[PDB]
Amino acid sequence: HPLKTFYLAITAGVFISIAFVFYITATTGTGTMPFGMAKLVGGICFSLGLILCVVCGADLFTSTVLIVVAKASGRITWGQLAKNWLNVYFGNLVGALLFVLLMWLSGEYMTANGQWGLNVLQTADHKVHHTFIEAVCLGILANLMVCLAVWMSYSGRSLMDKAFIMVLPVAMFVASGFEHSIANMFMIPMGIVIRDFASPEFWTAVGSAPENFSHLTVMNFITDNLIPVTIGNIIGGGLLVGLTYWVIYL
Amino acid sequence: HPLKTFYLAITAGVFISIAFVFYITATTGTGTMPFGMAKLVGGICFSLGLILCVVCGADLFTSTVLIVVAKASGRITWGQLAKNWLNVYFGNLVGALLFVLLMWLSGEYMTANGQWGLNVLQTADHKVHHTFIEAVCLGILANLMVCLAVWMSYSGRSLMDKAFIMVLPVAMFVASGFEHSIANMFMIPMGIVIRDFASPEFWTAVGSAPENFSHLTVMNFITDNLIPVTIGNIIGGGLLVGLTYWVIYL
Amino acid sequence: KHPLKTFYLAITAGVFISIAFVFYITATTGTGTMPFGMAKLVGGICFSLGLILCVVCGADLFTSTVLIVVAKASGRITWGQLAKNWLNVYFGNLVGALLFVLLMWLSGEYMTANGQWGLNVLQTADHKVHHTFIEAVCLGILANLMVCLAVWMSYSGRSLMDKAFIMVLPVAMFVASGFEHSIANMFMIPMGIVIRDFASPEFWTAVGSAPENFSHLTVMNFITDNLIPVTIGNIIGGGLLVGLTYWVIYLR
Amino acid sequence: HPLKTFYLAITAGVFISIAFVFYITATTGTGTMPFGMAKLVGGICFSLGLILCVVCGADLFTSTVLIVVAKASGRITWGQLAKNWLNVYFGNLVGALLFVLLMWLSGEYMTANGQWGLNVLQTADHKVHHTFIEAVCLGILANLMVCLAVWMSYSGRSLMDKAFIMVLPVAMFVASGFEHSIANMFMIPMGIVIRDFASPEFWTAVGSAPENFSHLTVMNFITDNLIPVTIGNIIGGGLLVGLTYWVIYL
Amino acid sequence: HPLKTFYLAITAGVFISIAFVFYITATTGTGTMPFGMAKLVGGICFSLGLILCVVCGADLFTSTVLIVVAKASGRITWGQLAKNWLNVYFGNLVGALLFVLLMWLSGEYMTANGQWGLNVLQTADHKVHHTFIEAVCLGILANLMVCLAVWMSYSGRSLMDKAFIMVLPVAMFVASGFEHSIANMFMIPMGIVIRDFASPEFWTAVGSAPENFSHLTVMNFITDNLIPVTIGNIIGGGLLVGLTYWVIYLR
Repeated sequence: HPLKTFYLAITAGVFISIAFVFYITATTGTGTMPFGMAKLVGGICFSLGLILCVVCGADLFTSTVLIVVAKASGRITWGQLAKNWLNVYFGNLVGALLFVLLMWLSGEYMTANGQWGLNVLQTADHKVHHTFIEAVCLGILANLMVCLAVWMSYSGRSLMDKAFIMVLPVAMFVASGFEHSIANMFMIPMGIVIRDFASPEFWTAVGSAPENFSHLTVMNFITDNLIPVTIGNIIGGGLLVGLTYWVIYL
Repeated sequence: HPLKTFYLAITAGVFISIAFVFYITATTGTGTMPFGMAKLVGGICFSLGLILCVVCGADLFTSTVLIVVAKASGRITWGQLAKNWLNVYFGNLVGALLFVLLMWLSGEYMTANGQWGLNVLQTADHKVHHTFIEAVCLGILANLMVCLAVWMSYSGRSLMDKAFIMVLPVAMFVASGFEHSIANMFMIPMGIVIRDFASPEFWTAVGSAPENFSHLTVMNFITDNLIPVTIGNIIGGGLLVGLTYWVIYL
Repeated sequence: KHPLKTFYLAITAGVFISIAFVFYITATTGTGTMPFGMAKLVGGICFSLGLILCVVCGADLFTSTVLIVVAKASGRITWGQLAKNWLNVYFGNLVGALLFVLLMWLSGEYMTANGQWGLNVLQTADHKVHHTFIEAVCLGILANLMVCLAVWMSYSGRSLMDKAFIMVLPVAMFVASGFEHSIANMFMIPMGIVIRDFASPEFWTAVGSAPENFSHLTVMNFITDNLIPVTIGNIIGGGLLVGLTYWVIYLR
Repeated sequence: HPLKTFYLAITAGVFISIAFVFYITATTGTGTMPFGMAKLVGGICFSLGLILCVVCGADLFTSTVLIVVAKASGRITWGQLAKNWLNVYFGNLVGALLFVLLMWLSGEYMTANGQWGLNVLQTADHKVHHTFIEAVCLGILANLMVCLAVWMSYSGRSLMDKAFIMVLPVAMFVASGFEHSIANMFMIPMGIVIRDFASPEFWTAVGSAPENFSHLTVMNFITDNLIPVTIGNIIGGGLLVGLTYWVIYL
Repeated sequence: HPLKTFYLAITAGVFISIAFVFYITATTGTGTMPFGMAKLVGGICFSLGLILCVVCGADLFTSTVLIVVAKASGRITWGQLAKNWLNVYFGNLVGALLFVLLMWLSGEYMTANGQWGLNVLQTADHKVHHTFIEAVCLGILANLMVCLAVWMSYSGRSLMDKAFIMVLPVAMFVASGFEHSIANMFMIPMGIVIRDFASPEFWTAVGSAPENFSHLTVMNFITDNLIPVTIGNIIGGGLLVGLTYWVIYLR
């Protein structure tokens, strides 16, 4: 049902924001840690987002592309196969924005004397510094792992089976910083809010200023991550789709 | 039976205190370690409490809200969902206060040359220094992960699935330090008891003193934490139930 | 029940709990650049191997099963006709821990990691006798709570996976939180004592310490300042769970 | 169909490239860290590529030797069993090169502040630094572990069983750094792309120069790594056939 | 089938050598790490060998000893039993030796700038330094835990159970430094080969001289370690044999 899908898409937006919150939380205070392993533990923590999404059934942009193809044995028609994408997309964003608001209200950016807020500003910052092609390609790369993770999940029967199997694929595109439109729908707007609203005690604790993140604003988010990344994402999904259809009608 | 529910509430209060002690113990001496990792491991250890609770049938204030609604097929009025709430709540409390007690008689505060008891004091102090809205939102975010853990658990094959699916949603809320009213029923009174009743050799070890924790009276506990945290908790359950109503409604 | 069989299952539990503690000492050997909680966690997780040994091989650990033992026969089994057993199992567990002390000594393992291993034993044993009677009982209560809960939660077990990987958290937690368990002690403290009373001069010198740093590691100390109050707290760790269980139950 | 199988081999080629990217990411920034621990953890990350392959039904050169023996129940032919190697091998290669391109365009070679690209250079190089004999022996060793890993995997039930039983055997050959021709197909050429097309800003940022990594070329890769490593790989498969053959045979 | 046994025995030989190699790899350059943490982890790694053995049906000397005793069902008379251990033993051994040669030809003692090969060296040099009493006691402790591991393995439903169960009991016999005759059959000889054939570049890079490892000789491996560890190993097998026997033999 259209409205049902919108609400479950809102839910995914929240699920993915929880994923990123856990990741930021885990990687916060790890300047001394080897970059690989800080990012690794962050990715492993990020997978709560997909274990959640799946185990709970929640529509997340393109995530279940291949499940949907397999629930037709690749003999169903396409309008029927990819209708709601835009409604899901919008539901995802709504969910992520809402969660950002809550997260802001919780005053958590000051966790660890601001280091939490800083991990957000640096993460969200880095993400808005992508050349259109690099961002598309990181978007391709990211949704590759997401779709494959979800896909592999379907063979899993127990709770243990579905979770302990997606952890690796999620941790990999995360700990590699591949770009995912929906995760960034929380992360980048979050770097915005914090940059554009953090008190002086923050900036002072963390030693820094909005100057350092002159790039975190809505306009940049949209044109320098969200757009190229989302595309790359549809390419990642449409790709698995493609290989799917040949392996099947062969 | 009303009184049986009360004993199971008391049991949850106890299981949750077990969880918070394990957490304190994991994180003791982690000023040297990176904030994330220390808190991640803490939260993970803390999940033993929510595992005990579920896999043992203890009643933890509001944890099961989604299940009760699911079973009741969606047809249940709020007064009907809420009758036991106050009974569970207070049974939880007696359980947690009782645990504070045994925990104290065991003389655990001196563990690690005062560093343990000190872990308690710092952890609890930090909680009463919360702005009312921050505390509500932390309470909301706590109960989101709690209900979702219980819910993901509700449909597990193995005992393994039932328990270990919950580990991550728990660890994430405890690593981010969201506020669970009932786990605070142990952490904060445990602090205050140490504050009000610790031996001076203790203060000589930790190099510190009671004035440093002026905000650890019971009144500060209740007004500066327990009240807004319980509120936010309930809101967190209300939002999942409401979400439920959309997808049990459509 | 059957005399010799229960006795050997008991001994075996003593060896299983001793193995638990050894693995703990080994995991937590040399812990400097390491926070207290983290080393104790990793060691305690290492520790649960022992209780997994007991539950999966059916060895008889003093009180570990309390909830099952009363809730099977339905209390349909009388006081003394229930006590004779525990005393037996207990003495068994001890024989086991003790034999394992002998072996772990003959093995010359206290010299492992250049004395550090055996020193780890020394310190870990030193700690356990500096408990006030009350504290030590309360810790006996706390330790057996976790153990019976771990075992208890073990019965819900589906797979081997379920029956084992569930007990790990309640064991690691009781153990890394420093709770007191009488049968584990039956190995740990005597091992501290042999090492402290027999460690070569090369040892004392390599570890950089001395007998007087552990003035308290003596048999009568162990028995009176630990084994008694911890054992008692342990029994209350059982009486507690049984009380709450039977009535939670009888509120039908 | 030769083309469905070529698609599956391409799939394994991509799968194994993803494995190696996860390994580079997991081990980027580890001088403070002990050799064995960082290699072990990169090894563990690596095995995502082989769980992907096996759980998704791809086609990795020789990986399923003992499978196509015992599964055919011994009723299978040498010649009309090994003729496809050529096709699978080429398909693996195209998977490899294609991912090199994607990872190049993604601008990942700069992620982690240049140390991603540096890690690739150091590893990719390292592999062309073996005697013919070292290369072959590392080939037997690598592929011995891969085949045993699948052989154990092809004996499991749940998703867990099928996938986890493979970790130890894979992380093992990867931490020990034994040489698998198919992994080398991504690693070495990706190092070459990075080295040649690597912007001057990159060389400047890491503090190196193409000169540092002279050994990284097509000819050396092919002749001092690829050739001997493939030979040894084949020997490790052959020896597993010989052996497992007599085993499940008598 | 006797020769089949020989092959599964050789295969355990190789299985258990892959065990020790994984171990040397996880533990190279862990000089700075807390002793117990590094060993605990190397021991988590080592269980590859034992899991490989169980899962793939390889026969590791005395490791499945409770089965070689309770299958003939105590009907397992003495001569009737000794007619096999000899075979598995020689098989394990051949397999370990072969893996030694492959590891040497791989050029591997130089990984991490000789630190890996030095790891082998020092671990070799350490096993050869025990009293007879200690070596037997530790051989007892090792095969004891391997038997408990394989034994709890038989109660396992899923593959996941067959393997993850053996992980703690093997990690423990290993992190604790207990002696398993078949695993020493690879490690001490690997140290010897390395010490006897290692390059000038190697000694020079790791900071050392062959002269630091003069205790690593074949005669020493045998009389100082293999004989007593082996005895301990048989006591860790025939011991659970004795015990278990009468346990299920009374009530």
